[PDB]
Formats: sequence, C-alpha cells, structure tokens
Amino acid sequence: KMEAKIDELINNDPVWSSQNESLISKPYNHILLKPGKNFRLNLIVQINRVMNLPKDQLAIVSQIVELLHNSSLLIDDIEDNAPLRRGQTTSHLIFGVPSTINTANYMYFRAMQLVSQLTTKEPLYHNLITIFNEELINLHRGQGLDIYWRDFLPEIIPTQEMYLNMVMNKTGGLFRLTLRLMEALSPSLVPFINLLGIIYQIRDDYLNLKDEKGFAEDITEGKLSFPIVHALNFTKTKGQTEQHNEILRILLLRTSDKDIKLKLIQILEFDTNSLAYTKNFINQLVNMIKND
Amino acid sequence: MEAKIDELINNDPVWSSQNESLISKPYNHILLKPGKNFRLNLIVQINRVMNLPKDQLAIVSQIVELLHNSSLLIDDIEDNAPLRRGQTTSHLIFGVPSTINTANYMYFRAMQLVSQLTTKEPLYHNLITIFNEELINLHRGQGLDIYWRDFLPEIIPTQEMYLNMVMNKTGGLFRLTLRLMEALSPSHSLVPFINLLGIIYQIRDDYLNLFAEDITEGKLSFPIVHALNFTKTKGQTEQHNEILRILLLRTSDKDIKLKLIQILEFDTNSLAYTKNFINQLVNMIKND
Ligand SMILES: CC(C)=CCC/C(C)=C/CC/C(C)=C/CC/C(C)=C/COP(=O)(O)OP(=O)(O)O
Ligand SMILES: CC(C)=CCC/C(C)=C/CC/C(C)=C/CC/C(C)=C/COP(=O)(O)OP(=O)(O)O
Repeated sequence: KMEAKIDELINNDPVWSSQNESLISKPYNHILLKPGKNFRLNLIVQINRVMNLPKDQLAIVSQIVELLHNSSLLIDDIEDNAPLRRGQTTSHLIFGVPSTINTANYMYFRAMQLVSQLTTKEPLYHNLITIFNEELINLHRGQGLDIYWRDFLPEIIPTQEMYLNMVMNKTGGLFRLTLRLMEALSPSLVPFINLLGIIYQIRDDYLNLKDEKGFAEDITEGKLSFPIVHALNFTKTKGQTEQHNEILRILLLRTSDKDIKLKLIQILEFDTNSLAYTKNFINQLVNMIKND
Repeated sequence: MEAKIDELINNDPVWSSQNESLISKPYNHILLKPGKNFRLNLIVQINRVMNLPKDQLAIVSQIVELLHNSSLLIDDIEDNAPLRRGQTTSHLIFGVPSTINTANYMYFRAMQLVSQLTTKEPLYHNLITIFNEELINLHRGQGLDIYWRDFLPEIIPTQEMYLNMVMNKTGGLFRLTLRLMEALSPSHSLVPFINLLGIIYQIRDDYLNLFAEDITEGKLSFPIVHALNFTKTKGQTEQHNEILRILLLRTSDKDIKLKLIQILEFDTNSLAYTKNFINQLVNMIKND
C-alpha cells in the first residue's frame, strides 16, 4: 500500500495544483497590483506598426516582457533593500526574501516557456530562444556590475564610460530583447533601442534626485548613478578631496536621513554641477534623435 | 560625445574578462570546496548504458554542475545558512545581492550550454523544452518547501505532500540530468528510478542533518513532518506544540536543539521511522 503510492508518485509527471500555484505566486501577484507606466508595453504597440505581428503573437511577446520586467523589479528591490515599489510595500517585506526570490526566478522560466508559443518553425524557434538567452545573460552581467560597484565601494569608482557599458547590458537588455524578438517574428532598430535605454536609465537616475520609492532612495541605496559617477570623477580630477570623500562617506551610510540626502544632492547641484551636467547629457542624447 | 555614443549603441555590449571574473566571485567561492560529486559520478555510471559521446557527456556534466552549485548558493541565501561544505557561505562574504545575481546568471549560462549539445533543430527543441520544464518543476518544489517553512505554522505538510515536493526540489535535477541523457542517447526509462533516488537522497540528507542547522532554520524535514503528524493523530497536543515552538524559535541554542532531537528520538521515534522508511524505499528498487 505504501509501495503503490510511491509507485504512483514516481511513475507519473510531478503534480501541481492550482492552489499551490496561488501560494507561490503571491510575491508576483502583489507587484502586478500597481501597473507601472507601461512604457515598454506602449513601446511594443508602437513598434508593431512596422513589424506587423499577428495579434496573437504580439500578445505573447507582451506577456513575456511583462513577466520579465516585473520579476526583474522583484529581484532588484531585494538586491537594493527597497521598502517601496510603485507606491506600495515591496513584496519581499510582505512575503519574505526567500519566497520572493524563488517566485521571481520561477517567472523567468515561465517567460521562457512562452517563447515556444511564438512559433514552431525550428529555424526561427532556435533564433528566438537564443535572443532570450543572450539578453538574459546581458541583463545579469550589467546588473552584476552595478551591484558590485555599489556593495564594494570604494574598491571601484566607475568612469562615465564604464557606467555607460553597464547600462548597455542592464537597461539596454530588455529593450533589445523586446525589439529583437519582434524583429525576428516580422513577416534594425536595435541602435535606436539602445540609445532609448540609455536615456531611460540616466533620466531615472536624474529624476530620483531632482524630485513612489521614497525621497531619493538611490542615495539610501548607495548607487553609482549617472550624477554620482560624474561627481566622484569631477571631484577626483579637480583635486576636491574633502568633497570626494564626503560623497563616498554619505553613499556608504545607506542613510534614510532626509537632511543628509539633501546635503549630498546640494553638493551635486553646487559643487560639482552634476545635476546640470546630467540634464544636459540627457538632452544631448535626445538631440541625437531629434537631429537624425 | 555624439561619436562615442554612436559607437556604443551600434556595437554589442562591452563585456570584459575582468568583468566576468568580478561577477563570478560568489560562484567561484562555492566551487573552492568540491563536495561529494555524487551527481557527476552518477552521470558517468549512467552513461555506461546511455553511451553519449564524451563531448556531449561533458556538456551535460557542466550544465548539471552549474545548476547544482548555483542552486546551493540560492538555497543558502533562502535559509540564511552560515556554512556550506565546511566554509562560510558566499552570501555572507560577497553579500546577498551579488550572490543572487551570480547564481541566477549561472542558470542562464547553463541554459546556453544546451544549444552546444546539438545542431539538429528537432533534438535541440526537445532538449530546451526538457531544461525549461525541469527548471519550472525545481522552482515549484523549492517554492513549496520555502512556503511551508516561512509560513509555519499556517500549513503542516503531510507525508504525501512532503514526498511530492521533494520529488521536484531534489528529484528535479536528477530528472533533468536523465531526461537530457535519454534524449541524447544513440541506443524503458530510468526516470521512475531516478525520482525515487531523488526522494531517498533528500530524506537521507534530512536524517543526517540531525549543528542540526535544519532546526535553527525551522525546516519541515522528513523526521519533523513525521513527528508533527504523529503527535496530531495521537492527540498529543503538548508535544505537537512543543515541536512547533522550537521550530518557530529559529534558535541557535544547542541545548534547545538537543531537546528537540530527543523528542524525535524517544517520544515520536521519528529518527527510527525515517531510517526504516529509507530502507523500505531502497528495497523497493533492490527487491525488483
Ligand atoms: C529578467 C531581467 C529583465 C533582468 C534580470 C537582471 C536584473 C534583476 C536586472 C535589473 C534590471 C533593472 C531593474 C533595470 C532598471 C530598468 C528601469 C529604469 C526600470 C524601471 O522602469 P519603469 O518604467 O520606471 O518602471 P514601471 O514599470 O513602474 O513604470
Ligand atoms: C537550478 C536548480 C537545481 C533549482 C532551482 C530552485 C532551487 C534553488 C532549488 C533548491 C534545490 C536544492 C538545493 C536541493 C537540495 C539538493 C541536495 C540534497 C543537496 C545536497 O547534496 P550533496 O550531494 O550533499 O551536496 P555536495 O555537492 O556538497 O556533495
């Protein structure tokens, strides 16, 4: 009797009830509650004017990008110890870091599974899987560097050039993934999508300081954001020792003190002019398209 | 400026050998102590009948070694384990952020190795599908294990629930290995056998754990599951509740740990129940 139950278990595919699906989906369902700006989704609709994928294929590509985007935020908020995401408590503080890590990773592989419902043309299929794998590798390479510079500061002080190659991997990754899949499926805008990704990341960095995640949470997180990279390299270059050191000291506190965060922003505004430099840099990238 | 940007966006992302070493640090750390290599030695034994060519067999081994070691990095973060293979866990040295990312990164470097197994598009499709299905099963198994543990005492798993979970959590990488080998073989499936091997392997691991860190971690191990269900069934409220209180302490007190280990040994006889259950499983194969 014990034997037959073991036999039945080992001789059949692993069983998975919808009740269990609901238990381990909690972390992800929570983040779905507040949709974001849907910038990537709208980007997908627009781009389809030229690519012309059938409604059904397009829905799958959208689902894949939404799964990857949202799960990547679940992981990034654990990796940054972020208290808020889209104005609500982050999933890992509600369900725990362990379940949130496993759920986000599980969703990466469900996104992978959807890639098969895109086609049966073995030539195409292979190319699709390859695009997915390459860009998931690129995403993790960039995320890995961003995380390393932040957690081991001041071991490595990146240069503007180093930051830009990191963003090409980290932020450029899902934008290139989306576009490469759609382009592969069309009955090249990658360079434009790379620039768009760089502008998106630097702008996010800029706005987090200029201005829901909390007041300037990138400082509390110790991030080597575009403005900070400019500030540290500017102070190094000009021999501004006291301030170079104060920028590093503040980043290392991982502080939520609102006055210390503003102190740091004012050093960028008045001592290194890092805010004006970043605002200008963004406009210079945007003009490359406006002047195309 | 415009020129530099132009070259950046028109080229593949820049990634160096040094960058690769920086992000590999947490993985390289756990590979400093080999472990027993049960899975890779298993692969060799099984190839005696699968006869894969040495180069494909090596890629299967690499895929399995990357998944096994990256899964340990993640499992250790998920139960905040202080030690793995006699040394400090990677996340306590490189931090949780870098260790999550590196382990997740290696999951995809393992995926990439699957297209190096074959050029035949029919077979490739099959291999990728096998990899995808079992990574899904592994996460369903690991998510239930984590769920029951972190949500205790909401759900006390039964013996059958534990067995289904373990077949995915631990049996999952054993099945991936064998499915990939059977798919590639140039020569009856061994999946039922490997599923039972995975189950025995985990129950045996739970048994041996009893540092008894599974206690400090609040784990619903095979012996604990037997003890909780045993006490419930017999109306032994006090013992049932005592086992739960100790698990819920997430204690590092050796004295309190010994106390639970004795309840399991002398009051519920879970250690003996466990040992005999393993033997019953081993005979299921032997006596065949
Ligand atoms: C699976 C993926 C995509 C990545 C794996 C590796 C990881 C965790 C990378 C982190 C990638 C990341 C979070 C980059 C930052 C991109 C960015 C600016 C996100 C925020 O985009 P919004 O459009 O502002 O967010 P909403 O959806 O709330 O509007
Ligand atoms: C990518 C994979 C495999 C899974 C994804 C989801 C996760 C993180 C699952 C957890 C899987 C896990 C760690 C199961 C336990 C397996 C086990 C009993 C490991 C210990 O095996 P040993 O053979 O004693 O280890 P050594 O390598 O040190 O010898």
